Amino acid sequence: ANPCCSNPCQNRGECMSTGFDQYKCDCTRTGFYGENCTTPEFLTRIKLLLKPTPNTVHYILTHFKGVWNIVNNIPFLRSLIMKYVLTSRSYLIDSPPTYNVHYGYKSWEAFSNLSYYTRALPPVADDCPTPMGVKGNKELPDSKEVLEKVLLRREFIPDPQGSNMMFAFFAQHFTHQFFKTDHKRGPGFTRGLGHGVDLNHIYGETLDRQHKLRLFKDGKLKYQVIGGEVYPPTVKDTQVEMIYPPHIPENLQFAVGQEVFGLVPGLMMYATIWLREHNRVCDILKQEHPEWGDEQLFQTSRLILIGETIKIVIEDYVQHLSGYHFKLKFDPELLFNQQFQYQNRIASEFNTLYHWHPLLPDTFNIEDQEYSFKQFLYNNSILLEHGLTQFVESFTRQIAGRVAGGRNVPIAVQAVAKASIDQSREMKYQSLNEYRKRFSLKPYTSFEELTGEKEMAAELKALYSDIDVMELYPALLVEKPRPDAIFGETMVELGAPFSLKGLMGNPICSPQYWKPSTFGGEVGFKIINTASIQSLICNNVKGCPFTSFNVQ
Amino acid sequence: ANPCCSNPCQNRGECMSTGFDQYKCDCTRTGFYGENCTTPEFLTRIKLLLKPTPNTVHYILTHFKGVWNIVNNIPFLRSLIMKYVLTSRSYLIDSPPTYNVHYGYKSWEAFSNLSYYTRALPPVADDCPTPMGVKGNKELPDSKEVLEKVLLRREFIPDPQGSNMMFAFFAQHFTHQFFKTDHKRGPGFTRGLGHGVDLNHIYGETLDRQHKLRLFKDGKLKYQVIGGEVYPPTVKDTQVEMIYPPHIPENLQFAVGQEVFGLVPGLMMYATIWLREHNRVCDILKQEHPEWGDEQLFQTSRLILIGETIKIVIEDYVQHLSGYHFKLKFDPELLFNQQFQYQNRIASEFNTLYHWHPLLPDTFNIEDQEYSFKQFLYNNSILLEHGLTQFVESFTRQIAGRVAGGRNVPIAVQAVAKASIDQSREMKYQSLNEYRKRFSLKPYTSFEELTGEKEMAAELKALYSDIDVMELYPALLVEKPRPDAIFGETMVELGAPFSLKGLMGNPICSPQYWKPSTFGGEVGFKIINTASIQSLICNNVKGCPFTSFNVQ
Ligand code: COH
Ligand code: COH
Ligand SMILES: *[C@@H]1O[C@H](CO)[C@@H](O[C@@H]2O[C@H](CO)[C@@H](O)[C@H](O)[C@H]2NC(C)=O)[C@H](O)[C@H]1NC(C)=O
Ligand SMILES: *[C@@H]1O[C@H](CO)[C@@H](O[C@@H]2O[C@H](CO)[C@@H](O)[C@H](O)[C@H]2NC(C)=O)[C@H](O)[C@H]1NC(C)=O
Ligand SMILES: CCCCC/C=C\[C@H](C)/C=C\C/C=C\C/C=C\CCCC(=O)O
Ligand SMILES: CCCCC/C=C\[C@H](C)/C=C\C/C=C\C/C=C\CCCC(=O)O
Ligand SMILES: CCCCCCCCO[C@@H]1O[C@H](CO)[C@@H](O)[C@H](O)[C@H]1O
Ligand SMILES: *[C@@H]1O[C@H](CO)[C@@H](O)[C@H](O)[C@H]1NC(C)=O
Ligand SMILES: *[C@@H]1O[C@H](CO)[C@@H](O)[C@H](O)[C@H]1NC(C)=O
Ligand SMILES: *[C@@H]1O[C@H](CO)[C@@H](O)[C@H](O)[C@H]1NC(C)=O
Ligand SMILES: *[C@@H]1O[C@H](CO)[C@@H](O)[C@H](O)[C@H]1NC(C)=O
Repeated sequence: ANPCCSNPCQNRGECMSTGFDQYKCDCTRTGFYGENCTTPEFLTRIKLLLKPTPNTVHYILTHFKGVWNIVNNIPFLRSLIMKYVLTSRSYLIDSPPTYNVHYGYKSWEAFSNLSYYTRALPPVADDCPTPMGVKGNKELPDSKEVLEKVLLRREFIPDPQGSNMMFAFFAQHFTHQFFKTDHKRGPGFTRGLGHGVDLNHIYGETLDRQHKLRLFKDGKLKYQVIGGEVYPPTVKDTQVEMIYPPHIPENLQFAVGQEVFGLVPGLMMYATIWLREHNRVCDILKQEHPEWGDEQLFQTSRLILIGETIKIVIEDYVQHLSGYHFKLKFDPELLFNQQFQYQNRIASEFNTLYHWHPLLPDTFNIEDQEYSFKQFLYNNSILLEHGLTQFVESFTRQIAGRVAGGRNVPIAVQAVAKASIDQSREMKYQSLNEYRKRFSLKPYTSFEELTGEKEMAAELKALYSDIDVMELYPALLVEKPRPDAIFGETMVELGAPFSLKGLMGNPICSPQYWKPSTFGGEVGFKIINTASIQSLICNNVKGCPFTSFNVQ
Repeated sequence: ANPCCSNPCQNRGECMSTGFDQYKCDCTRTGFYGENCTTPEFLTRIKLLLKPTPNTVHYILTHFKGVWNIVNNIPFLRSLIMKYVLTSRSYLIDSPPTYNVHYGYKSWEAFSNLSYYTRALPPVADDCPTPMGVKGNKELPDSKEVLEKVLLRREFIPDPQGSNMMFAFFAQHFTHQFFKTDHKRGPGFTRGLGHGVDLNHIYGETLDRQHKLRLFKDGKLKYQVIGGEVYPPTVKDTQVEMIYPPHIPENLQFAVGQEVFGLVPGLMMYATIWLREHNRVCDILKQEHPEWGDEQLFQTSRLILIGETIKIVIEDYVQHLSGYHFKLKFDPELLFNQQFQYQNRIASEFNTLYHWHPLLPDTFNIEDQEYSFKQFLYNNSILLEHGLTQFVESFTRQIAGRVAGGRNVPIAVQAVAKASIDQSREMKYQSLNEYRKRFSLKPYTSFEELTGEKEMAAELKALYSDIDVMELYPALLVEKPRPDAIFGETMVELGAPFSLKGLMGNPICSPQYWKPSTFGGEVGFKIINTASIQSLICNNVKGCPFTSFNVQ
């Protein structure tokens, strides 16, 4: 019945019903006017004609390597370009946040209730005739059918950008601090009330959990020593609740900030590294400040590790994923004379697009062994048997799977892929092409334009009939990749703005935080400003093994 | 022992210990350098030479009435000046917030824990030799002596700006949505987790309380009709928890958003008016949108009432308090091309300065009756006896007390004034002159300069010895007022930046919220942009009695 069901308002105009059979578009500050906000103002037509497409820009950033290495060696210029990268992404995210799974109009409940993931696009109204609004059939195609025909892996498809398992598990570990779906409430709800990079996955979401994980001496976290090596403490020692199957022995129930990180030894590898890093920064700070107590050493270390994480995520992780020859830079000062909101609300669509399970290999290869999924899950004895050094060496060599390009979801996690489809529908997501328009991308005009091939496209066409009815999540995994890239256009163009806010939106990047005294002085500040994935491993893993996010 | 105990860093430099008996000042972006950040950069010397004092600017704003009358009638000019008013206040508030009662250094706990009031100045460290740091005696003077000698009212001193009881109860009602101290935790903690103007004092702080207050028809709040007049519902009917003495009959236990508003009929008067306003706006919205459900009608009305509140607070309330001839303007668009953070954290010092109890008369005069405090408190039968119209007419006629200038705290609330003092100390507030420097005011050099007189000054000198040991709260109430004004310099220069962030920092003032469709279209938008204390009364009180925040 809802007259806004067909999504009539274009260019981020807002639709409002004005009766049972009429609507009105609010074109305020869109740059467009007219009934559906499709008539561009004069300056808008200029800006449209000038603005290059994301595929054009991507080409430039990934070619002319000779030029980029000149640019990278000129501080002033590199800073200027990075400033552009930061601000060109800015306009896409609503901050303060707006919609969520229950609210397709702005409300105080949607703004104030932090238990919701927010929504970049409002949900399709309950009384719309079709799942996408008015287009398509009364029901979407069978999710198991979509999954089997175009998502499940046949042969393992390796990532051509060379992403390795250090990368894959870093992605899983890093993102699971702000993707923490509260399944008791439903898929549109989160337990990550900090809505960003607060490192609750190391320190715990609550004060009570944090205090159970702390040593309360020298700012440090509790730990145990097994075979001369530092690991996290146990559940028995801390009374911290963790998720473990009943057959796991008490001595192998490791306690960390995030309750699910006992799921896979890969997560536990990173939890151990970051635990070691915290206590390392504690030693440095105590050295610098013998007059400091446990509480301040702890708090200042946590601020520094938040810094290191953002540093590493931008200059190593995102740097690898982007494929750019331009060297990204973590530098909060670049936004100080710009308009920017130092806040963030985690979007449901950010969670959804980040289900990068094709990354996972068919086996996990550590030293000379090849563990199946079944052997790998919930088995930290693997970590104890081989050690961190061997883990890093092995995972740095093992190639991860390609995410875009279709048919590369391992069958071991087919239930997760199927739920991504089912839960996206349950949360009433708009169509793929609605999300492309929301992020300034041209809508795809056929399934072949979407995939770049003919077989999966034909299968998708038999299932969905209309390209305007194609769904966001499956589309992301079948999209035509950029040339020799891990991702297609949609993943990058949706992911970048969400990411930007999560990283630069952190309070430590704001002017009142970004100064040496926040971090215990110039020594603490320098730990943030020199962090890299390589120094993280080198300082905290015996033998200082070489590491990287790509295979060699 | 802490080397930062003497507050050595000037001009908002941050102090950090570097050993047991050494410190370092972080002068980053202060405009100053050198050991205590007192050596001004070149651009700083210039801005210093140009920037006029607050007493000078205030003179200009409260004189040249003829000139202001020209300016007020030139839309472009009036807008431009309000823009400066808004932005000249910005640089004073930390946003994202920094300190709180437990953290004198920046930390994730202080940033993230919303149960704290934030702090404009860090607390004095526990191990400082004196309450103010290093100056003064081992203990501050007896709070009872300070209270009795310079705060307690002898004769009622009327406010020369003509503030009335409509103003006083509006102040109490409005501020008590974000000053809501959690006494179970301590004075530095709040129950107002929204930290601003969310109208939880009407709608309830929690969802469960909100649902108990709602009718779930037509977006409306529950109400009762007594003698043909609309009042809040009862505790018996709603199961909403309220604070009442045991002797209060069930028919008189009104249930409203804020649990303490049964305290005085003055608060209940405003609770009734806003209840009436919410349901009135529901009627208007239902007319515009017959297709809307209860939930959207409720949520949109709440957003509109948030809008009206901020409008009335700026253009009537702050307009009256300021004494300015320039006509202030509520217009979010004025900040859209400015750097500004749409967020707020309620400061402890803001709470402290807003204890405006000298406002209160010795008796409350309604029609021909005169109620004592004992007769007035927790007595809603007074509201029923006289009705809202008579309340408005009476409170519009009765003069309120002057707040600065000393000796005008009503004795009936002396226990509250003594607690303001004792709790400021318990929260380890820094000295008056420290807070003055923090807000770019010149420190006082004697008690006579503070008071502008000789008697109270001599009393204060015998108590405190050193002006640098004078405390913030008592100073506010004994301070020399502006000429025929209600407040002294310190009250205004501290209150304005806090107030600014609370009002303009609201999400509905952000670009993505500030458009007609947020408020149900142009009709809802207009309700916000035409609101006034007079229209609030006229739309909701029988007879449309004249009202004002000043006596006529
Ligand atoms: C960063 C990419 C990434 C990787 C490498 C990854 C690696 C793996 C992995 C191999 C070690 C296995 C067996 C799984 C299995 C799961 N993943 Co991921 N996942 C990943 C991205 C996600 C995201 C994003 C979610 C949603 C998390 C949420 O909402 O809480 C996720 C959720 C899941 C869930 C459901 C969450 C729940 O119900 O609590 C299962 C099961 N998984 N994942
Ligand atoms: C203009 C401001 C204003 C007015 C008119 C006002 C009018 C009155 C009034 C007149 C009938 C009476 C009997 C009181 C009595 C009190 N006020 Co005020 N108060 C006011 C500003 C405040 C502020 C600010 C606080 C602190 C509130 C908090 O933190 O909860 C306050 C707190 C109190 C408290 C302590 C609350 C507690 O301990 O939980 C009492 C008692 N009172 N107040
Ligand atoms: C945020 O929103 C959720 C969803 O409405 C609230 O959860 C509901 O809470 C009520 C009681 O307040 C329960 O009866 C419902 O069963 C809950 N629903 C779900 C889906 O969990 C939640 O309480 C809100 N949080 C806050 C702080 O207001
Ligand atoms: C915000 O800070 C307060 C003060 O530290 C926390 O309250 C304490 O919580 C501990 C552990 O839960 C209790 O044992 C104490 O009794 C509490 N103290 C006080 C003074 O209330 C509060 O839990 C924090 N909030 C969050 C979300 O972490
Ligand atoms: C300041 C630099 C950050 C801004 C990034 C903006 C643009 C970058 C360059 C370009 C491409 C990003 C690649 C993938 C998007 C998905 C997920 C991102 C993962 C990252 C995450 O999880 O946050
Ligand atoms: C956009 C306009 C708002 C900015 C105000 C900034 C400056 C105004 C003009 C000048 C003087 C304000 C007067 C008193 C300060 C105390 C309390 C204020 C009570 C108000 C409150 O409680 O918030
Ligand atoms: C792990 C694969 C499970 C497939 C079971 C369902 C069959 C539908 O998948 C079919 O299989 C082939 C895949 O190579 C493709 O050629 C067909 O296009 C596809 O329709
Ligand atoms: C856009 O406007 C045209 C006429 O201005 C109208 O026919 C059309 O239906 C509108 N769009 C949608 C999706 O309804
Ligand atoms: C757990 O890992 C060990 C290697 O340390 C392996 O021998 C064992 O089979 C694994 N357990 C399961 C149930 O797969
Ligand atoms: C300020 O610096 C001066 C020297 O510039 C020094 O003598 C003094 O001790 C410092 N201030 C304080 C409060 O110590
Ligand atoms: C309450 O107010 C009424 C006036 O309506 C008055 O008669 C009564 O005495 C008051 N009660 C108390 C306890 O003061």
